[PDB]
Amino acid sequence: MRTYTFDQVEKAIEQLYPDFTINTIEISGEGNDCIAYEINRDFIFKFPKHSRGSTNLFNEVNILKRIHNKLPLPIPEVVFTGMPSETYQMSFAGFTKIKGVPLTPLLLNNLPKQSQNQAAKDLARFLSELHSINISGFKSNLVLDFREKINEDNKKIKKLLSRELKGPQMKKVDDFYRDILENEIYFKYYPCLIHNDFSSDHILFDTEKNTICGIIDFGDAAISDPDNDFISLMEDDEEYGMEFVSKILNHYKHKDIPTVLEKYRMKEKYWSFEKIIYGKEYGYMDWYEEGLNEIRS
Ligand SMILES: NC(=O)Cn1cc(-c2c(Cl)cnc3[nH]ccc23)nn1
Repeated sequence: MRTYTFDQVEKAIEQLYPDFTINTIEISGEGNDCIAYEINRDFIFKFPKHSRGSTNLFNEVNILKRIHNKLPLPIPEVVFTGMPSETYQMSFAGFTKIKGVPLTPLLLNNLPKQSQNQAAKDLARFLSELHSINISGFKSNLVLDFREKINEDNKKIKKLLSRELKGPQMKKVDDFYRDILENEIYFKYYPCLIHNDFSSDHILFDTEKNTICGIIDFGDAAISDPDNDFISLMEDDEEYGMEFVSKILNHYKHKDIPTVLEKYRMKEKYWSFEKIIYGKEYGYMDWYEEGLNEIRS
C-alpha cells in the first residue's frame, strides 16, 4: 500500500483536468482499496492504495459506465478518470456524490415498521434489476469463477500455513477445502452481475424521506453468484439480521433460501482463510493472526 498528501491528489487531478479548478478537498473515507476524497462538496475521488485496488477502481468505473442509468436506485456516475501508470491500471477516478447517510442496523431498527418493510422492498427491486442485467458483453476479466478462486486460495494457504500448522492442524484444513470443492451447491449457480460488497455501509439512506437513496462502492462488482449480494447482508453483529434479509429474499421471490444459508454458513467459516490471505497480502498483522486462531479450533 501507499498514501498521498492532499497536494498530491490535487496535482494528479489538475494534470488530467486543467479546466477543473478545485476549491474544497476533504478526506471522505478510507477503505482497504482506495482513499475517497470529497472535492468541491459534490464529487468523490477514489485514489488507490495499491495495484490490487487500482484494478478494482478500473473495474468499478467500467461497470458503472456500463450500467449507467439502468438501476432503480441512484449509483455513482463517472465524471473524471485518471490514467494507467506503472503497476496501476487506474491512478484515480471521480464520481458524482450520492447524498444520504448509510443505512446502519441501528438506523434501520429505529425506523418505523413500515419504512423497514419499504427498505427491504427497495433493496429487493434493486438487486432484482441488477441481477437481471444482461452480462453477455463483459470481458472474462469481470467474471468470478469460484472454483479457481478456491483453488488459488488453497495453494496460497498451503504455503502460508506450511510454516504455521503442520499435519494434524492442517489435515483439518485439507478436509475443509476439499469438502467445499466437492460440494456443487457452491458452484452450480447461474452467474449474473453482482455488487459483491452489498452491506449496510454501502446503502445510502435519506432520513428525511425515510427511504433508500443510493448504492455505492462497485469496486468489487463482478459476474458471480447472486446469493452473494444476500449473504453479505446477514451477520447479525455487523449487518442486518436474518429477520430483515428474509423479508428481502421474499420480495425478491428467491426460491431456495436454505442454500442462501448454506452459502452464508460457508463464507462465515471461510472468512478466516480470507484473513490469512489478505492479512498476509496487505500487511494487516492482526488479520493474519485473527485468521490463525479461528483455524486452530
Ligand atoms: N472509500 C470509499 O468509500 C469509496 N467510496 C466512496 C463512495 C461514494 C461515492 Cl463514489 C460518491 N458518493 C458517495 N456518497 C457517499 C459515499 C459515496 N463509495 N465508495
